[PDB]
Amino acid sequence: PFISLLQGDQFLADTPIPGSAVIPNSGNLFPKWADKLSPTAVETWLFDAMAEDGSAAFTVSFFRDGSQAPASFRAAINAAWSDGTVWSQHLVVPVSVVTSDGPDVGHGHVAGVWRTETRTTASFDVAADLSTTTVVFDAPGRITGSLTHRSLGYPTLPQSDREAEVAPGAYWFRPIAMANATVDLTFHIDDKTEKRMVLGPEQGAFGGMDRSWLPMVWGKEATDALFVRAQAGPYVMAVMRLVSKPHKYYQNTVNAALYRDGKIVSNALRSLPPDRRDTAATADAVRTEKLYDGDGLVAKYRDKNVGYRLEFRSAGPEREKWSFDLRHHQAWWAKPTSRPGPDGTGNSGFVVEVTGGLVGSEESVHGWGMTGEVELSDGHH
Repeated sequence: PFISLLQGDQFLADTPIPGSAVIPNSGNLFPKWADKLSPTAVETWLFDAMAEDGSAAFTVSFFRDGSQAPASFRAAINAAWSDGTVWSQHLVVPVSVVTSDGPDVGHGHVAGVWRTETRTTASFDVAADLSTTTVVFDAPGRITGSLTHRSLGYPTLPQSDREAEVAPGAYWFRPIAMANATVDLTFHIDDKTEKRMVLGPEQGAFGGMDRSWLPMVWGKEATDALFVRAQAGPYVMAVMRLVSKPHKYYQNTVNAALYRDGKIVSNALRSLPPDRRDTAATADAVRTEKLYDGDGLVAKYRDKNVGYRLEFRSAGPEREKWSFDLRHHQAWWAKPTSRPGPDGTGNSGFVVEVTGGLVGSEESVHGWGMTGEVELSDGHH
């Protein structure tokens, strides 16, 4: 059984060593820095869930971040309730181990455990099938309980290095694009008060599993990082969009997908200038545009946006375009990503209300989703 075990005080490499290669048609769930972690790399395993009506939302990211050494191993957790409660905490642990069962390192049952050797355990499990996941928390006085996914089998796996990229040589994609989700969690509201979050298997709760690794930290490559997961009528959409630093001229990159009743209708690996709204389509693409007009909570940091517009394009024969407005409905989290002031930037999570549909039609669907809206400084020239 393949094992990547990082612990103690010597897990970090001395130089930024390379990570192992993209495996085509695989979840790529085994760590790319298996034995020694590069000091500028970060690996991410993301699992999330939300109510189909936006009444609850949950996300956890399991991190191995070399640049945060010694505190490199983190389970970052955010939760939101319809009544206004929000809950955000990092579980920082000294041990992160990931195993993969089977002869094929790109196609085996995977288990991750972020843990102590107070007491903290946070773990995930993914079927070799990618058919199911289980996430379990055991952190007394903070969070306990589980999340599970049952995959709906949407097409999603990258067939090449290019399809796995979210930017050149940086990777973010979705080994499970869409899943029936359950949660059964208990949170300690430290304001000993407990709060429950329960989403059962027949309530239409949904979520996905996202996988990322970057040889270089985002703080030095991006000025903008947008995450989206949303569902509206037949449509399911998921986005990770990057806008680079000025030294690369605000390169616009994305790894995104739009589905209609489970069929992928835009394999969007091209991110368009936000002020275009034309009909050109030499490839599937998505346009992400900050919205400032109309309904929605106003974000607090660099950009005072009330939401985002997502316009998907298909290069298929019918040349369809879909447009959705994702408007800030509930402020989930909000954290500075720089010192305050005129150049100040932030990291904001929202539950969003979703409207829109097929352009040129009478379609007007309605739904719910989440966004993670990250801003980073423009840097020194």
